[PDB]
Amino acid sequence: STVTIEYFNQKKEMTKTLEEITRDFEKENPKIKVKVVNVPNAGEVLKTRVLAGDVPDVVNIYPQSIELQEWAKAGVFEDLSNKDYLKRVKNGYAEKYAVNEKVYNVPFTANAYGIYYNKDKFEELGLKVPETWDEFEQLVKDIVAKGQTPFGIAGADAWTLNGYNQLAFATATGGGKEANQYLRYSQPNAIKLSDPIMKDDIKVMDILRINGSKQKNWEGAGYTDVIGAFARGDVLMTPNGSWAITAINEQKPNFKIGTFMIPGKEKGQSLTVGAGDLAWSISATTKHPKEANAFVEYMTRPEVMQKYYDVDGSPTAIEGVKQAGEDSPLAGMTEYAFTDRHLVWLQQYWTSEADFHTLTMNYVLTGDKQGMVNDLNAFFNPMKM
Ligand SMILES: OC[C@H]1O[C@H](OC[C@H]2O[C@H](O[C@]3(CO)O[C@H](CO)[C@@H](O)[C@@H]3O)[C@H](O)[C@@H](O)[C@@H]2O)[C@H](O)[C@@H](O)[C@H]1O
Ligand SMILES: [Cl-]
Repeated sequence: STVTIEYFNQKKEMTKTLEEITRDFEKENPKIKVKVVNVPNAGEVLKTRVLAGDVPDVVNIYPQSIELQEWAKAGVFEDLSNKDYLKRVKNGYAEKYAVNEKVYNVPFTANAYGIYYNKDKFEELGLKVPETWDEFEQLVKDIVAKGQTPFGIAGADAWTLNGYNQLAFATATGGGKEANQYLRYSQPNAIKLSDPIMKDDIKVMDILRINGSKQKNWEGAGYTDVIGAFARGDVLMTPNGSWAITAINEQKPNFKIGTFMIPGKEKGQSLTVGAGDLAWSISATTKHPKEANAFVEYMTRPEVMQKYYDVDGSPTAIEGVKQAGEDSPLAGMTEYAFTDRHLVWLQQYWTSEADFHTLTMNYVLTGDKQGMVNDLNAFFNPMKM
């Protein structure tokens, strides 16, 4: 009378560690087994299963998503508000994604977005982390003229740049609420190529188009390709999120990594963006409800969470977990974690995000401003009614 449950993982960089933590939990609960299910196109495979009443027992679902918000409200996930382990979460970080004042997702860690950069290279080239858009332009051009490739872009994998272009409007208007007031809660067809906002977005994106700025053959490079380039010193920087660090450390790079926040028009305006990263919610219809809380309770134990945080490094929201000094790789992208400088993903209030990813990458692969401005309105007009 052993009972198997599914945990529906969407965090791929971290599968080998999550499988280990799972074996340690099956070893201490010898009457429980746990399927770790990592599928392709998880976002969608999960959307199918949920409409079809087949929700996996524990699900890794990102807590700012519409899907979560909708499904929470339609009773698909258990109310966790009045669980004990939930007390081990801090920064009122469960309640930052409450739905009708009820918590439905334990957000263990929270991700962030920024540029990764080779510290050793930058040292060798007399170059410094940038603090204005202008300095950042001039950075990229200074690397080109010193014979090296500034950026590794994953031109097949449009999502890697979602956080970038968000941060572009974000720093461009003052923050998240303001960006969405520009893009989303404005009139239909509002977004024009002439808006000063729109002109800054394009200034910030255009940094990724500076002549000589991307690696040979980037247009078909994926995540892992770019991760390999950065790791080898083939490229000096890559815009991406805290989740990549694990994959970057795997390839055993021969230089110390830094990160930085994408900057504003002026000094001190920089931002990062992100939300719960390792974040779990429990089926309201799981056949085995007690086992599912046992898995989740386990993940909150600070000595278990340390095993995970030691491989992944995204900053964590659980009590008792030694965080790293400011000499960490992620030190500069996650400095401001859990402050009013860590915006929640803009797509919180959107109906989807694929078409945003796409139009971002398309601009970097085409350079077409009116086309991108048009594409922005084509994406947001369905939402404004
Ligand atoms: O960056 C856009 C993405 O950021 C947030 O997701 C965190 C998540 O990002 C990556 O995961 C994948 C890899 O493609 O992206 C989609 C989610 O849009 C997932 O189906 C897929 O696993 C990293 O691979 C993960 O390590 C990390 O957890 C945000 O939650 C997403 O909505 C989206 O904005
Ligand atoms: Cl989507």
